[PDB]
Amino acid sequence: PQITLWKRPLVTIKIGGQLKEALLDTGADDTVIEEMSLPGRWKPKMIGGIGGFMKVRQYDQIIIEIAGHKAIGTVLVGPTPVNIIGRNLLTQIGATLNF
Amino acid sequence: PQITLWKRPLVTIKIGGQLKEALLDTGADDTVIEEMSLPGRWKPKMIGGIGGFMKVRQYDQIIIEIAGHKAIGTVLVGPTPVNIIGRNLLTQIGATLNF
Ligand SMILES: COc1ccc(S(=O)(=O)N(CC(C)C)C[C@@H](O)[C@H](Cc2ccccc2)NC(=O)O[C@H]2CO[C@H]3O[C@@H]4OCC[C@@H]4[C@H]32)cc1
Ligand SMILES: [Cl-]
Ligand SMILES: [Cl-]
Ligand SMILES: [Cl-]
Ligand SMILES: [Cl-]
Ligand SMILES: [Cl-]
Ligand code: NA
Repeated sequence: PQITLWKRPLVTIKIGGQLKEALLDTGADDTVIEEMSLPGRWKPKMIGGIGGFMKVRQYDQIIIEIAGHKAIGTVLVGPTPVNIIGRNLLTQIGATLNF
Repeated sequence: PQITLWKRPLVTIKIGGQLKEALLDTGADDTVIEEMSLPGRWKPKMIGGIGGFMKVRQYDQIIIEIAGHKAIGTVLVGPTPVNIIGRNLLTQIGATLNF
């Protein structure tokens, strides 16, 4: 698809068997999802943002569908105000910016 | 152009007679620029994201040149860790997300 930006670029994702809404966010290096349970071990990460920093849980090699496209990669979990699909997974679904 | 997302999608902008580097950011409703003077009236605003909120000055009807493409809109000025071109101006240069 070709997604214009008059509204927020929200899509459905599927992660841990669950459907969620998320933003497709070219200004995000990484993918950040609201508190949820994921399998396996996690590693610490601090991320930056507008407002300051946030600690998250880093889970690697997580299966995630984004707008019907399959990705497998790193998901940061924490108390984010919005679920964000960052460049680590936007590249896996073949997304580009065009003008 | 077509801009891939392997790296941050940074472009040169011209604002207030100054050249700056800025991130093309589909996850940002608003354009947010590091502290600078702009002409005309402003009003305070609070904007929110990964780490809470940041206070900014809202300037309306500001012309910008984004990678060669002129647009006009609202610009928020404050201590942003990164200069960000948000959807309010991305729409005006015809930017879309494609996959
Ligand atoms: C109303 O209008 C607004 C309101 C909010 C924002 S925002 O900057 O808070 N943001 C909203 C989004 C969280 C829903 C836009 C994002 O694209 C920011 C834009 C952003 C970039 C850098 C710093 C501050 C903000 N990215 C961001 O927070 O990314 C996080 C996740 O990945 C990491 O990559 C980034 O680069 C490393 C740190 C951040 C980390 C912008 C305009
Ligand atoms: Cl980015
Ligand atoms: Cl990844
Ligand atoms: Cl957005
Ligand atoms: Cl505007
Ligand atoms: Cl359009
Ligand atoms: Na003005």
